[PDB]
Amino acid sequence: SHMLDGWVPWPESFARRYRAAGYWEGRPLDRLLRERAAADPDRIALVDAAGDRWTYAELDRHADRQAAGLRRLGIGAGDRVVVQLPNTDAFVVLFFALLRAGAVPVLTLPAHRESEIVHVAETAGATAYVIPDVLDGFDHRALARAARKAVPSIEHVLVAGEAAEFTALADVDAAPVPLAEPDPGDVALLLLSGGTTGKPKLIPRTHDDYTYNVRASAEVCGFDSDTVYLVVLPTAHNFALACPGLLGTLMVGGTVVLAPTPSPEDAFELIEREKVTATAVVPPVALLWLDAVEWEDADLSSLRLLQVGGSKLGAEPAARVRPALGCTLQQVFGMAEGLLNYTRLDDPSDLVIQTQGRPLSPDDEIRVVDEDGRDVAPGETGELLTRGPYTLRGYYRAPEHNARTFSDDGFYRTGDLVRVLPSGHLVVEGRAKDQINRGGDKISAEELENHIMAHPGVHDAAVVGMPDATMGERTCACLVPRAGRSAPAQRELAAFLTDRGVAAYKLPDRVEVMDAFPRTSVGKTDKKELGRRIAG
Ligand SMILES: Nc1ncnc2c1ncn2[C@@H]1O[C@H](COP(=O)(O)O)[C@@H](O)[C@H]1O
Ligand SMILES: O=C(O)c1ccccc1O
Repeated sequence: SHMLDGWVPWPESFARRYRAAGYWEGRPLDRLLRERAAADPDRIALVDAAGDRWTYAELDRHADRQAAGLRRLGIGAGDRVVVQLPNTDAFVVLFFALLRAGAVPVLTLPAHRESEIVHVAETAGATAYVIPDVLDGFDHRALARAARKAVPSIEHVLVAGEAAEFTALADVDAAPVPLAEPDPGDVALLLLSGGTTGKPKLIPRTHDDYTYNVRASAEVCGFDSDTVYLVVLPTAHNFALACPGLLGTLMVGGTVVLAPTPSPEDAFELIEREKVTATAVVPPVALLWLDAVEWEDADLSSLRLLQVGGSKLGAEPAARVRPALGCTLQQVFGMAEGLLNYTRLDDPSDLVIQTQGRPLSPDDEIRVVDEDGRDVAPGETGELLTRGPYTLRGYYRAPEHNARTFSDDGFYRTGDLVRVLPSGHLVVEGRAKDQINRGGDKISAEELENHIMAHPGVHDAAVVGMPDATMGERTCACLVPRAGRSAPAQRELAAFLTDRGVAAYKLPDRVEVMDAFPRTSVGKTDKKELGRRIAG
């Protein structure tokens, strides 16, 4: 019996093995804060960008008070709550408050707009939505009004800021009350993945598997009480939340420092001010920092570990991390779906430079298969399939996609092309899935194509990635105009998509108009050949 329907538990035989091996320790996710605050109440747990500071005991207490306030609003056992918050202390307190109230956080990113927010709120049956007031020039309260009109289940809107007609998140506060613990085998939170289909996909992560994700990651990355971790990616990004991220920092009793942006202006100042020892970035930010040290005078000497993931960091900039930034590079090839690959901190520099790591868990199982589904010869390139103690067995409430995406024996088809080396380290070679990786941001081609085809000048759309030296990939929208109509150019299409509620990282970089798309002999649109026609 599980508190949530719509997800796919592990087979009992696997669950027994993972419990027996010590992976699944049977503790709710919120206990990592409860346990740390009991052992080290007066250690500094959290610093925000302004320099305000909270101890473990203060964070634990505030989470209890906000959990009690949430229950007063009717937000509790099993309710899904969409969270869209910046890198501020509000998110950290609310994350644990929701867990302790029994609610299931549905984590979205500040960039997400009406299309993504409405879909995930509709899918999850969310009863509440948590937003800032204004962030990076955008009034999320307007977006909350749109989401409520489209999703009747949303009863409460909690605002980190000026609440307007809604509820101020700060007022969600009450005297702590005894709350029952959740079953550790139940879903603790839902993550978002760009995915490959027409709608974003939600990833259920259980208390046991996410705690293991956090704990094992902290071990591999040498996180402990003298770690000062800078949250540069969004707090809701799996990489910065749990790999080991802020949760791993709190679990071991280090200090979490929240960066408001990844710019050197903000990040370098915080690294010097707070003596940051570890952080995690995507390659475009790594390149920016590697450049910026040549004209910034910040003292970054405290930095010991720079994790780089989300897309493949090239060997040439990888080699520059130690000379330029004075720290150890760790390549991380991970996914919200589960499987994490890490270079080890004392790997030879050759493997840190040239590979994307090896799996976190001894019981991470990996297969590399050809087009016919057969295992490749050792060292050959094929598609990575994986199964393990923190990799999902299905997306949330997506049975049709699950039937296509997981093999019969439960292997998740990642859509990544990889080689496995004799040491077990992986090299990322490309992608099989129809999803563009734009500076770390994942763009489902099918979803974007459906949005674009809603434009009155478009009959058909095919979204193709184009290589980019610093972004990895950019997005080209190939358009067949509607009969007797002119297709839009890039700027009009961008405006149409933004008004439609499409996140800004999905706006096509380039538009190419054409009377027809190349097709295979099936005949699906041949995006291999579209890439060539784009290039001439
Ligand atoms: N170090 C890395 N190198 C290459 N690709 C990566 C890396 N880290 C993450 N990814 C990509 O990000 C995907 C996971 O993100 P998502 O599908 O949004 O959960 C992987 O399947 C890869 O395509
Ligand atoms: O989703 C990702 O891109 C990712 C990258 C590195 C580590 C964990 C992750 O979820």
